[PDB]
Amino acid sequence: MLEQPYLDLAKKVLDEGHFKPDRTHTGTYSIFGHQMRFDLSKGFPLLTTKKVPFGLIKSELLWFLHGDTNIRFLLQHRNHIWDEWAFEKWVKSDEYHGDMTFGHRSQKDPEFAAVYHEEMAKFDDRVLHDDAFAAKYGDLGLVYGSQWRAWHTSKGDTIDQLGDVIEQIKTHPYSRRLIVSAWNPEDVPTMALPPCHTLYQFYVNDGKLSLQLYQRSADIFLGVPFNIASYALLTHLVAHECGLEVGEFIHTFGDAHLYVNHLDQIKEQLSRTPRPAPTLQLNPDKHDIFDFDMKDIKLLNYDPYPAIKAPV
Amino acid sequence: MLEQPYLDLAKKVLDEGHFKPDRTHTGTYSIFGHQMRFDLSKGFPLLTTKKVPFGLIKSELLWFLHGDTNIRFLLQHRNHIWDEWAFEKWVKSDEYHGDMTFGHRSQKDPEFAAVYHEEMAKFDDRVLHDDAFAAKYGDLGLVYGSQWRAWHTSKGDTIDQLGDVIEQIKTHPYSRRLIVSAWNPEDVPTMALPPCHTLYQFYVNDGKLSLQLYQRSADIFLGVPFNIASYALLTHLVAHECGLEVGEFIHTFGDAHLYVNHLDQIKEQLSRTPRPAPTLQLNPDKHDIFDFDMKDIKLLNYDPYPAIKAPV
Ligand SMILES: Cc1cccc2c1C(=O)N(c1ccc(C#N)cc1)C2=O
Ligand SMILES: Cc1cccc2c1C(=O)N(c1ccc(C#N)cc1)C2=O
Ligand SMILES: O=c1ccn([C@H]2C[C@H](O)[C@@H](COP(=O)(O)O)O2)c(=O)[nH]1
Ligand SMILES: O=c1ccn([C@H]2C[C@H](O)[C@@H](COP(=O)(O)O)O2)c(=O)[nH]1
Repeated sequence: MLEQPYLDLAKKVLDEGHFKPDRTHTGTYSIFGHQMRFDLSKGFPLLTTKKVPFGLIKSELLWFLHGDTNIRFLLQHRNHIWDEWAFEKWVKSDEYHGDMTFGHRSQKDPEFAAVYHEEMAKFDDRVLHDDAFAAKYGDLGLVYGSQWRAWHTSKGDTIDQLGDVIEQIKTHPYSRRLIVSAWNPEDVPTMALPPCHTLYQFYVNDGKLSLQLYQRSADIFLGVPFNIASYALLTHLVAHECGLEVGEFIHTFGDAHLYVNHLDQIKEQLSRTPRPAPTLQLNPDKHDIFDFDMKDIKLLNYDPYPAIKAPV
Repeated sequence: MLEQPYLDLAKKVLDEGHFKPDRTHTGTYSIFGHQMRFDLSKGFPLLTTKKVPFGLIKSELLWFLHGDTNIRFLLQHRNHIWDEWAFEKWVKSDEYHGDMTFGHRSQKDPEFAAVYHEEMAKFDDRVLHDDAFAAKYGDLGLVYGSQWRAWHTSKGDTIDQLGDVIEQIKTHPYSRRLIVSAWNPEDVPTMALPPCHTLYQFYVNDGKLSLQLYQRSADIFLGVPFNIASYALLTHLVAHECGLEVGEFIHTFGDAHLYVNHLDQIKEQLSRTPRPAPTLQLNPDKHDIFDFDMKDIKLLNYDPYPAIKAPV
């Protein structure tokens, strides 16, 4: 089935992954160098064996395509994926007045949830409405929207990296230079998340357009379900904006790890029988994907198994 | 055998690669997304089925480790690999006095060879001796020595990208951030070769150190034999300078192509029976690899088949 390379990659890390400590002081079971491919013409690979909310994928991808780095856009699409990183520059802030030394304390103490949630909804709210606050605690700076569409140049000017390569696909469909990169050597030593999705490159041969991701690091239970979808989505969109048909998404990993928290959750997923894969319908009369809205992308026939709850 | 993933990757591009035009207006047979791995503890993968001069590999890698971008160092190690790109800024030069509109004309007319060679040895020579000329026509600027060790920062300062990550391996052997990148979005639109070896990242688990290459583009007959060696060499060196043992080299491709010139040459190679793989002996009392010289790296027992001549 379309999603079987995931299940395979989750299995193989179980069966032969070696133990590895991490930045997080949770353990992991880990492998270096893996490649799964997905023939995007046989359907769309939103995993069926575990529910992955496509709505969350698309808003966040449309955030990136817009060159936006503000938690606000996300927030009016009921998308909280990036919420904690904005809250953090808030709880540290010199003018903060409310105790969140906070992610390490989610499950850790239930009575935190109350006043975490309270102080987190009290902040989401005020990003939504109060512009000064939003401009200040809601803008995440150097996350994929800037790297892709406004990469901070050395002359202080700003490069439209992704736009430029789409022109380049329109124009020189065959070059092997069709690279968008999110790895800024100038920024990775001191930056909240050095990007996991470090690079990708497009490729065109005889009608179809494919994309490969180099992902330096992959939480296989939480991160990879979303990650595969966002980047297969990206491929379709560009295929679309360029009039090409879609071919492959290739997912390449450096460190592909299962957290030790996630051991039971994965085995459970692994008993689930995957279901026929949904189809993606992009709106056939709009092409300038920098101009897509939620309704321009629709997912026919996703029939997932239930979500499996997971210690981040 | 150690080199069989090459022979496999050359075979697979024959048997199922699709036709593809290129920047060069030669044809190619081409595939997107491939991964071969090499267990560096079972020997060193200098291909045995075709002669690849290790001397050329090491001088050029020591050029890179030095942060050098001048054809001169290379030239005093009898290494002409990078020669043409320096000659080019010479033949264009406003003060040039000798007709080379030149690579498209190698085999094209034999009587060119005479006066190409003549005008090329006349230039190599004068890089070797005349410093002003060398500082000017011999320095290639933005090739791997600067990206790796002096990456041009936006404050006009210069980042020691590779040095920094080696410290980081010494210091945080487990992070999945151990990335050196050679892709400068600010520079790839107007730069002679946007780099083929776009990225790599190191990885450490339980004693061994591995490296993965993302190569955007690979001439499978000419480029890949050298490429695998240079990057397996890099892995050993860093394993060495960090006291780790060596584990894997993983070679990841975007566009892996066989030129149509190279069709006969490859089939021939494919009849050759590979031989047991040489061993690499790094000098066991020196560790600061930014300080290696040719004699600090030795190759026990390379027993190659003859070189196969090839239209670049
Ligand atoms: C799965 C995926 C993919 C891309 C980006 C993200 C995620 C994700 O789960 N999160 C995420 C969502 C929620 C929380 C929390 N709490 C922490 C991280 C992402 O930022
Ligand atoms: C194989 C390999 C690897 C890395 C870098 C290089 C090569 C190579 O053959 N050349 C090369 C050598 C000679 C010529 C010519 N003439 C053109 C290109 C490289 O610059
Ligand atoms: O889109 C994402 C973002 C983050 N992670 C995970 C991978 C790692 O387990 C974790 C920590 O990041 P690093 O240690 O690799 O920096 O974040 C993902 O899986 N997918
Ligand atoms: O180390 C190298 C450098 C260049 N090439 C080849 C790959 C392509 O066939 C050719 C042209 O480069 P691009 O078209 O990908 O830019 O150079 C290699 O194989 N190895």
